[PDB]
Amino acid sequence: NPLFSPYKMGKFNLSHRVVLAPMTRCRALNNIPQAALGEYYEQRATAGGFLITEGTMISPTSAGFPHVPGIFTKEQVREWKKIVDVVHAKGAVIFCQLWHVGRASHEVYQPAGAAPISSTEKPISNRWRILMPDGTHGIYPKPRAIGTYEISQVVEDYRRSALNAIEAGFDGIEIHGAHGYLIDQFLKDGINDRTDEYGGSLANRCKFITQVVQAVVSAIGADRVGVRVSPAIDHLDAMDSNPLSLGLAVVERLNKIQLHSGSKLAYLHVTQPRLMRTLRNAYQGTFICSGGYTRELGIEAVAQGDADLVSYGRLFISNPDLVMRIKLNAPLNKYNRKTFYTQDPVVGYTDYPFL
Ligand SMILES: Cc1cc2nc3c(=O)[nH]c(=O)nc-3n(C[C@H](O)[C@H](O)[C@H](O)COP(=O)(O)O)c2cc1C
Repeated sequence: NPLFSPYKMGKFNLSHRVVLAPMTRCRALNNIPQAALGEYYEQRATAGGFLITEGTMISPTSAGFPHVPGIFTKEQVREWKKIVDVVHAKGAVIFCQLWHVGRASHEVYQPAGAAPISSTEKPISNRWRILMPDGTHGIYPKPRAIGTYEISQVVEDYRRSALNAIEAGFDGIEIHGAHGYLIDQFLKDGINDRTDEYGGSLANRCKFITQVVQAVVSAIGADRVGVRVSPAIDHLDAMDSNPLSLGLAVVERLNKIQLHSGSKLAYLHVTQPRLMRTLRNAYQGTFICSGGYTRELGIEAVAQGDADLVSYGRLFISNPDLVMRIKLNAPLNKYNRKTFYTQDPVVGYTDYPFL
């Protein structure tokens, strides 16, 4: 089974290619990692296995979901250290995903009830609705379009959060550049309506992700940095007129960052809703594919050279031992969407059984 051949993800020797995809679960009450997160990640950790955390706030203005963790305060660092230690005790490698939602927020999630930030002043349309802390769905508000000083300060929030992740003991970080969140609001020509140096051309639209990646690479080293993008996912009104050219432009910038720093990123992670293989073939380094994989599709992805690692989201929610079940070809257990984003520390979180 090619999912069980070892793979060297730069400094990390992985024993198998089954990755835990980043998944927001909303159990980090008041944005503080809780003991329940330790139990959840410990259950899914395996010796030589790679795990990516739920998206994690980089600043007080970065959230658009309830009870998501941050890594911008020292209290959050101290609590994440306890989770990282239990995962490392199982021999697993873990990266923290750094997540800023940009315009995909609401006054209830912002300090002082202020408008969320973005590349643009346009709101997500009412085709989409935001999950509220009480479980209802609300209306995305108009964001405020930030200037270039504020862009540079958001870049600094990613830099400081990456340093905090290393302080908590994470092996590295993943930049969340996918799914219509802040970085994608700069990348996608369906959103970015700027006329300054961060808008118009494809090159200008790629400036923000390039600067985020360069800052975290400078702070923690490229081998501790993964980057996640989704050029073909149009969630939250985040379409591009040419998804493949946008993906190849991002890949080119990643390749240039690596050549200039003299070091390779941990990986490029692309999640989908031929494009995938084209981006993989253009990127000088490790490729993680994601979206709709099953045991057989992940085996095929690695066997046919389409990816080096395969990340699983929903199946890992309900199969804590997904790695072993894939190894044994044991039947997988269903997941319950109703408890994806609830707050209970156990129900639908750590109470899915093992084999
Ligand atoms: C409940 C849930 C939460 C998610 N949260 C995140 C997240 O925090 N960051 C992210 O990049 N993707 C997130 N995703 C997308 C997943 O990482 C993954 O790409 C997606 O579920 C498609 O893969 P799958 O078919 O293996 O589930 C989330 C998906 C789900 C279902």
